[PDB]
Amino acid sequence: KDDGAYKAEPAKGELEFKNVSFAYQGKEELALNNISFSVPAGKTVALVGRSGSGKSTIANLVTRFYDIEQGEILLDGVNIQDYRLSNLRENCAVVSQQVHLFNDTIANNIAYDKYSREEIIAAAKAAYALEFIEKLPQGFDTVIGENGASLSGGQRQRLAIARALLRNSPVLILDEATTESERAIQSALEELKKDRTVVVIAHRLSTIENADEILVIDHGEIRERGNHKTLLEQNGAYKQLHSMQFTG
Amino acid sequence: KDDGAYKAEPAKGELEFKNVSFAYQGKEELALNNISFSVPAGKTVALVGRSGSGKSTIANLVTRFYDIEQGEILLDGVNIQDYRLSNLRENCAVVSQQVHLFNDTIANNIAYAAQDKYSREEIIAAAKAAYALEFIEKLPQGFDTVIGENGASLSGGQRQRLAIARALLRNSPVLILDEATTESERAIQSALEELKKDRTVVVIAHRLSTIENADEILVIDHGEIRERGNHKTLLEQNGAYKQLHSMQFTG
Ligand SMILES: [Cl-]
Repeated sequence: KDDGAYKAEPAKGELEFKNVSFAYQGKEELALNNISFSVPAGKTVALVGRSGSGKSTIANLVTRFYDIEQGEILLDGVNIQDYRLSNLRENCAVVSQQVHLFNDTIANNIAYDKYSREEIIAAAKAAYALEFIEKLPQGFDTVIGENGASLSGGQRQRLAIARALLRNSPVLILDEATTESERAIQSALEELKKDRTVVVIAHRLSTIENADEILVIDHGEIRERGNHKTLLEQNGAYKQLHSMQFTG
Repeated sequence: KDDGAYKAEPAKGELEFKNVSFAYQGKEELALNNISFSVPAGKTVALVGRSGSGKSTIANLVTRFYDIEQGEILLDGVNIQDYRLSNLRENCAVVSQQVHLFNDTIANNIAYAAQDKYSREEIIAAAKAAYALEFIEKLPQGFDTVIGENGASLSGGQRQRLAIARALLRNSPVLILDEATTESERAIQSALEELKKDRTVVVIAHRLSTIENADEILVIDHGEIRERGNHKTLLEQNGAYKQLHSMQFTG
């Protein structure tokens, strides 16, 4: 599995899927069928589509959660399978509700290459988490409880963003859920998304409407491609999903 | 990190903490202070206590989420650090507040579990024992149903039972169960009673049914074990357990 010996320190962040097909183990039918798209370094691409579309499979493949046998996924023009897995994962950070927190200090949860307290604070500030952390009796040295359940969900999402900002990965995979601090998160995500390549499993209207490109995934294929304005003009699948607020 | 060359295939499941102390990196204060307890193979031990107690740190240490430098944690009398990490993790399964699910079939999500491959028949047996068979078989594609949104297509009760099925399939001799402080709550309680049979169980506990049926309860308070017993012996003491129990383990 971890056969690759090549590394990018850091990668510029250019992504490309070229003729990618994928089927789950034990299934003949394809989950993804001849997927091709390119994301220039520093751009944001929102994957939208109904549940079951395969949009999440596309995102999962970027970090080799599973490998393909047909087509290629390239990072800076090199097949992702050719990179040392640890380096691929260092270059491509994931943010999802599945962010693992654990009993330890807030600082250590953010730091989970060593970073200084200064660097950790800067990451929390950019993530709109500094204000709630510093008001706490012990600040960054506060020990979280119940492996993260002591914090609110909005607080947990911002720690996940801080953790991502600290690593400063050139590629970000953001999985949006279909919040009391929602405004703060949107600003935090706008900071996280700046100067890096972002692939979003998207549900927020603000994320989608501001993406450089939107790919509408439908039964394992790309049905429509454009941005919010060009896709609305088409009066097709994007426009309909948008009307229903990406709740499909 | 993964310096150990020893393996148990499988371990019997005897656990022991002997004089264990632990502090988070960069902290002077101890998170756990001179923790000592034994769990004979096949017994269930419930760790109870208020948020911040360190009960979850105890559970996290069993699978080497972090390592100690004072005292020892032993599996079948061998320090956990001496086992190949992959084998320690094969012997000690975790049912976490949040189990990692992903776009793929229900069967592949259940099988994600162990090192060796399992048959469809073995996967079905695991789902049955976990009270997940009925909801999976009523579905249009049954076990071949592809979950969506990396698990969000399923209900939370359904996701917990898949985590239990996943644990039953690997049949690990040690189970670490983290209870959250449900529409299919009854089904889960029976599923957990199946999962807890014939294996060593360490529970970060909140359910009254789990706690009242544990072989031993350890009340953790500010990084120390304050009380030890079972539901009946601890109630007799009219102390910390009784008070926590009176508030339904919501602390
Ligand atoms: Cl420092």
